[PDB]
This record gives sequence, C-alpha cells and structure tokens, in this order.
Amino acid sequence: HWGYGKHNGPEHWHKDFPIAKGERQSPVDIDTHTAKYDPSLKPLSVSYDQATSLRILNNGHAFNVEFDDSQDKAVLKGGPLDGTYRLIQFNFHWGSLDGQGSEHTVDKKKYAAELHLVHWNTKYGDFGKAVQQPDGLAVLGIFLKVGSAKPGLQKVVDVLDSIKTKGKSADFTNFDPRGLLPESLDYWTYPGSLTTPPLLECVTWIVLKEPISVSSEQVLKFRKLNFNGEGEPEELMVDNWRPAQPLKNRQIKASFK
Ligand SMILES: CC(=O)Nc1nnc(S(N)(=O)=O)s1
Ligand SMILES: [Zn+2]
Ligand SMILES: [Zn+2]
Repeated sequence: HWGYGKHNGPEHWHKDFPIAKGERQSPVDIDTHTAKYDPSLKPLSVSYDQATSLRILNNGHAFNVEFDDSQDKAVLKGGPLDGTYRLIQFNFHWGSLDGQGSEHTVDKKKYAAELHLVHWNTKYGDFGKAVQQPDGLAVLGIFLKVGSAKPGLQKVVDVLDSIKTKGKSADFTNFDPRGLLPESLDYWTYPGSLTTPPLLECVTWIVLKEPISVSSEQVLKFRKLNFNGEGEPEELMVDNWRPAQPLKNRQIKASFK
C-alpha cells in the first residue's frame, strides 16, 4: 500500500498510479518572480459561518476533519472559480522538523506544515463525480510557520490523542474553520491535482500568500500521531508531504502585485 516510507513513498507511486507523471501534478514550487499578476481575478469569497464539522479521523496518512456537505453551508466562490464549491474536509501535511512539512514551496522555501481546505463543485452532484472533472475541486492551501500559538487550532490539537492510530475517529462537532484563516486572502492559483493517490488532475489550487503562525508545542502534537494501526510497531506520522512536481508550462497567476 502507498505511503511515505523509503519503499512506498512518492517516488514509487507511479507504479500503481501512472498519472503521477502527468501534465498537471501538484504540488509545485511557486516562483514569485515568474508568477503573472492577473488583474481580472476576483477576490475570494469564503462563507464558512454555517459550517458543520462532524468527525476527525486518522486514515493512516494524515488526519482529516470532515464536514456535512449535504447543503451549501460552507462554500467557496469567487477568485478564479466559476460556480459554488462546497467544503467537505480539511487535512494537514507536516514534517519531522520545523524546516520542512509543506507540499507547495515559495521560491524553494519550505514551511513547517500545510493546511488544505477541500471543496467540490456543486454542479457535479457529489464528490465522487467531481474528482473526475478538470474543474471538480478547489483546494485552499494555507502555510503554517512556527511562532506564536494559533488559538483556533487548539481544539484540533487537544483531540489528537484520541485518534492516535490508523482507523481511529472521534466526533468533532462545532469546530469553526474561520479560526484557521490568515488575515489576508491574497493568493496564487494554478491548475493541478490531488497530492495523494489517486492523484487525479481535478484541482484548481488556491494558495494563500500569508502563512498562519502556530506554536512549537502545537506542531509537536501533530508529530505524535502514528501511521500504523493499534497493536502494530509504532511508526510516527511525520513527513507526509509530496515533493514539488514539474510545472510543465502551466502558468501560476497571482491576485496581487
Ligand atoms: C477524500 C479527499 O478529499 N481526498 C483527498 N486526497 N488528497 C487530498 S489533498 N492532500 O490534495 O488535499 S484531498
Ligand atoms: Zn490508505
Ligand atoms: Zn492535503
């Protein structure tokens, strides 16, 4: 089964998922001097006030917080998007050390972790259909750097102990995702893919310029999770990030100058 180890990591994925060597793979390195400022990009519209979180789960690769996506409660629109995109989940990627952990990089700079807020285009009916379309998903990427603590992330940090191993899940209601957003919504956007198998090329990536700060104690708790299931030899869940892929003549557009 795929993973992030020496024998089943990113460099091996192409054997089971040939699309890994595709034309629009993610993540990528964002070269800030080559990115094109596009004055026609509209501001992002994030409406998370009616968001309903359900559970938090350790899937053996990272941990996800899932939301009720049966209605337009938490949606993303505007920016480079056409139509309404419904929030379904958010997940993180982190490193074993503070100088690595993010998937996307900015001018080769790696951040301590990266948050992904996944949304699917409502015109497709369900998430399963959306992943088969070139404009099926919109993922909002937020960088995390170590500094002062992020109050809004603490609820997540505190519950990690209950979902320590692969397969564990816990009820996680009333979590407000607005507490994870940076102050500015300036962004870079480019057409890409999911960063984990099946690596489908169905994502419009929206990467925020401004990182959020989290404390050392907060990220330390992420590193306590396990890749393994209960009762198996312990493998700490760290470095669950995919390296930057070739841009291959796609253009990264910026909403700011
Ligand atoms: C069910 C679902 O959302 N799966 C995802 N797989 N990888 C994702 S990512 N890391 O690109 O956000 S989202
Ligand atoms: Zn799996
Ligand atoms: Zn992710």
